[PDB]
Amino acid sequence: GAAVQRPRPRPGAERVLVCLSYCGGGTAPFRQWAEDLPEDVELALICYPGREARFGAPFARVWTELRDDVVRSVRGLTGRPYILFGHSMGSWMAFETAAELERIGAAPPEALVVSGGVAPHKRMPREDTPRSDADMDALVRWMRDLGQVSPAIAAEPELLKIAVDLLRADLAVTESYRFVDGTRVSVPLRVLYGTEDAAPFADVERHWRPLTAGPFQAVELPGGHFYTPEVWARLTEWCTLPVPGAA
Ligand SMILES: [Cl-]
Repeated sequence: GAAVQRPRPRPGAERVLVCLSYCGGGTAPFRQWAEDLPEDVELALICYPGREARFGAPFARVWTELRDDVVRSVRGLTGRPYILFGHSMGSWMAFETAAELERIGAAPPEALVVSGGVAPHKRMPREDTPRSDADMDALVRWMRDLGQVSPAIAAEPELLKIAVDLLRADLAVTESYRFVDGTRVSVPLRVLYGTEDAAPFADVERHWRPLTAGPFQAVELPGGHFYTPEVWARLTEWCTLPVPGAA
């Protein structure tokens, strides 16, 4: 598998927190989490192909291709206890990565933490997520309104064109995903979702619940798709907290 990024390696750690990014996203929004983590947890950031250190690799073109790239990277980590976290599309990717690790016989995560995403079988107004081949302005508007591009980047076409090409690649991958009815994990599952995001929290909580046979907890957090700056900065506290009922 491709190399996992570890901004603060911890050979002493007992467990690994593996983080998966959103559509058009890299490892950047998670790197600050390396400052806050208990020493028994190592931060491992998955970089999807085509961005950041992997800027020179071809984009994945379909969902299972991206999933299997993630699985090949995560599988070597699974000899130690690990937690799978993902945000927005990365929440669906974390769920499918957990399900595939289970299917292939790898050890399961200690917990799966899904953030900022509706349940995958309940895939949202069509106009509120633009198509991979929609007009560029529609893609930039969506990024801006979700907080995924800064004002400084949107102010400069030359930088924006890049961010947009990356988003188009990931939107095409996400459009090819279809949830398979009956897919379920057995691990503890924590759902994080923000009061001011697109879906009502009550629906996010209700529809993720059947996707695990294990312990379940849902936490309504302040703010929108990235919560509030203070909550985002502290989000690993929700990744390392045991799910009530887990071992
Ligand atoms: Cl996304």
